[PDB]
Amino acid sequence: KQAAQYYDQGLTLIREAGAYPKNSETRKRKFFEAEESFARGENILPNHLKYLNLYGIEYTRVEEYDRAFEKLFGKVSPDFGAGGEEPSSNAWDKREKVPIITLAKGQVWDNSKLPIAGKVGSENRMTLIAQDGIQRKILKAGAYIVMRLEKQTHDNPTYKNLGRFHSSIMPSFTESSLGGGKYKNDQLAINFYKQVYTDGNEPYDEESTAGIAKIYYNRREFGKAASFYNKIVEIDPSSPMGQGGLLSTYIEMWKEDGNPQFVINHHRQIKNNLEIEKKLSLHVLSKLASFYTNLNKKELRIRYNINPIDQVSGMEVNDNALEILDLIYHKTEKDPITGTEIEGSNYAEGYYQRGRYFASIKESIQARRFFEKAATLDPAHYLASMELGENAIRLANFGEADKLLNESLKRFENFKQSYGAREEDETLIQGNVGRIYFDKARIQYLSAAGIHEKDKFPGRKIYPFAKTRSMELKNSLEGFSKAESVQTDENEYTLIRRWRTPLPPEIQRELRYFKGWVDYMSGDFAASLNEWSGFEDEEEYNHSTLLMGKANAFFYTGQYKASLGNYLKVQDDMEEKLLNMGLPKPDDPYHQEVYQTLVAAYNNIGAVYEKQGNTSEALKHYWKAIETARKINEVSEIAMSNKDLMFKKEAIGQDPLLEDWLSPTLD
Repeated sequence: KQAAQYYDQGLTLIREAGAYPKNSETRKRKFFEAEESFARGENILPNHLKYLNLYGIEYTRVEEYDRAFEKLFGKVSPDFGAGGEEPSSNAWDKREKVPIITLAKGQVWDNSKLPIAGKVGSENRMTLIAQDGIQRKILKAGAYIVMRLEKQTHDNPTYKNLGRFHSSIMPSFTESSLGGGKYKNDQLAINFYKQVYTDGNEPYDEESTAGIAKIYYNRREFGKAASFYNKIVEIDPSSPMGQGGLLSTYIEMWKEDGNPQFVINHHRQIKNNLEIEKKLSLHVLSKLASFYTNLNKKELRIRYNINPIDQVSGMEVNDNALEILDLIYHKTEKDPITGTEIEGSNYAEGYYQRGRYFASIKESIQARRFFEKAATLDPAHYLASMELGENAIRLANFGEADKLLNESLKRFENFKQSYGAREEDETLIQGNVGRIYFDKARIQYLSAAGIHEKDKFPGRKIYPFAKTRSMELKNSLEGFSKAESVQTDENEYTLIRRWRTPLPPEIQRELRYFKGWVDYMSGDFAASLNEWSGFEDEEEYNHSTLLMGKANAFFYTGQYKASLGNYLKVQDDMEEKLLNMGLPKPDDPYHQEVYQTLVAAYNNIGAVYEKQGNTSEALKHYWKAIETARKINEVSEIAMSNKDLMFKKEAIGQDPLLEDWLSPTLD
C-alpha cells in the first residue's frame, strides 16, 4: 500500500532516532518526521491496527513510553486515575483489570471527531466510558481504542502488545528516579494477556502463555515461569517457544544451584527426540552456548550422574558449544513482534558467546576477533569490551587494557537505563561491573609490583622490600575494595541489583591472594597469614606459591614448625616434577620456575633447621640450594651467606636469610 510506504518510513525514523540521546535536537526532529509520515499514511488508511501496534513497539524500544501508549492505547481526557478527585486505583500503574470501553450513550464512531491537525473537527468530539462510569474525551485513537470502538473487534496482537508494554523491565520504564513507574503494572499486563484466551477467542494462544511466564521469569519465580512454559508444551510438544522458554528457565535455576541435570537432559530431549534445536531462538541458542562454555564437564558422571557423551547424537559436552554457536551464525530470525529479521552473522551476543568459547579453549587470537566483532555490532556490549581489556592484560598491554576497561565502564553507564528492551540484555544485566574494577586494580597492582609491558622470571622473583614499592601496592587495595563494593551497592537500579551475579570463585581466590601479597611485600607477614588462611581446603595444601608464601610468613612470625611443613611439601612436589623433565634448561621458563622454587625451599628448610639447632641439616640444605642454583647457571647469594656466616654471626638471635621472593600471581 501507499499508506504502508509512509507508515514504514516513520518506523525507520523511530529506529534511527534511537541512536541519539533523549532531549537531543536530532532525536526530536526524527520523531516529528516519523509522525508526519504516520499522518500521511493515516490520511490514506486511518485506524490501522498493525501500524498502530508497530509504532507502539518501536517507541517502547527507544524508551518513548508516552508516545508508545498514545499508539498502543490512545489519549483520553481525563486519563485513567488522572482526573480531579478520581481514585488512584484507576491509574495505569495501580489498576488490575483491563478497561472495558464503550462509546457514550447514543454515540457512533466518526473519524472527524478526532482532534487531528488537518481534521479541524467540531467542538463536540467523542466520549468513551469504561466499567468505572467515568466519561473521558477521546483525543487520540490508539490501537486499543480503534479495536473496541471503531472496528468493534477483539485484536489479540493489540492485547499481547499491551501485555508486553505494561510488563516491561527497563529501568527508565520502572524507576521513579528516571520518570518511570506510570505504566508499570504486572497484574494489568497478565490481564491483557488473559483477554486473548476469552474475549479474543483463542484459549491456547502460546504467545499469551509465554507472556505471563516471562512476567514470573523476570520476577525470578522460575517455578511459576516453568508451569506456564510447561502449559504450552502440554498442548504442543514441538513448540520452540514453550521448549525454549523451559530451557531458558532451567538455565537460570542451574546458575542458582549448580545442577545441570535439567538443562542437559532437556536439551537432549529437545534435540534428539523433538528435532527443534534449529527452531530455538537466537537468544535461547546463545544461552545454551553460554551454558556449555561455563559447565563443569568433569563433574557430570560422578557428581550429577549424567553421561558426558550423548546416546542418540554421540557428542561430548565440549562439542555442543561449538555446534550451537555455529547454528547461531547461519540462522536467520524474523522478530515475532515486529517481523524484522536478524541475520546470525550480525548477531552481537552470538559473537560474544563465540569469543567466550574460544577463550575457554585457549584460542586467544580467535577469541579477540569475536569479542571485537560483538563490541562493534552492539555499542552497548560492555562485557565484550571487558573481555577485550582482559585479553590485553594477558598480553601485558596495560595502556590498551585500561582504555578498553574505561570503554566498558562508559558502555554500562550509557545503556543500563534501557536494560530489558532486548532479550540479549540479560547478558548485560547479569554481568558484574565490579569485575571491570577488579581488572583495573589488577593493572594498578602489577604496575606497583614492577610488572610492565616489557616483563611479558625473573619478573615474578619479587623480594619483600623498598619504600616507594610498598606505597603503590597499598593504594591499589582501594580498587580491589570498589570491586567488592559493587556487588553490595544498594544505589543501583532494582533490575540490575536483583540479577547481578556475584564475583566468580576464580576472581575471589585471586582477590585474597593479591591482598595477602600486598601484606607480605609490606612486611605484614601475620596479616598475610590471616588473609591466606581463608584459602580453600583443596588449594591450601596444593599451590606451591601459596605454600611458599605461607611458610615464609610462618618463619617470620616464629612458627618454624609450621613453615617446615609447607617447605617440605613444596620440596616433594618440585622433586616429583623434576622426574618428568630431563636436562635443566635456563632459557626455558618452566625450568626457571621449578629450579628457582626448589632453591628457595632448600635454603628455607636449612634456615628452619638452623633456628632449631640442627647445624648439620642446616649446612646440608644451604649446600643443596647452592648446587641446585648452579644447575640453572645461577647463584643463591642468600644460601652462600647462610653457609659462610653459620659460625660468624655478629648479634644474638641473628637469623639466617630466607629466599623469600614471591610471585605476584597464583599462576
